[PDB]
Amino acid sequence: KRIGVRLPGHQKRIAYSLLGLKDQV
Repeated sequence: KRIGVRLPGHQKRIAYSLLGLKDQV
């Protein structure tokens, strides 16, 4: 399990928090 660099971080929570309200307003 030494491969986790391809996981979500803080930049994803933003792209999902914006498109989630900007699309589901």
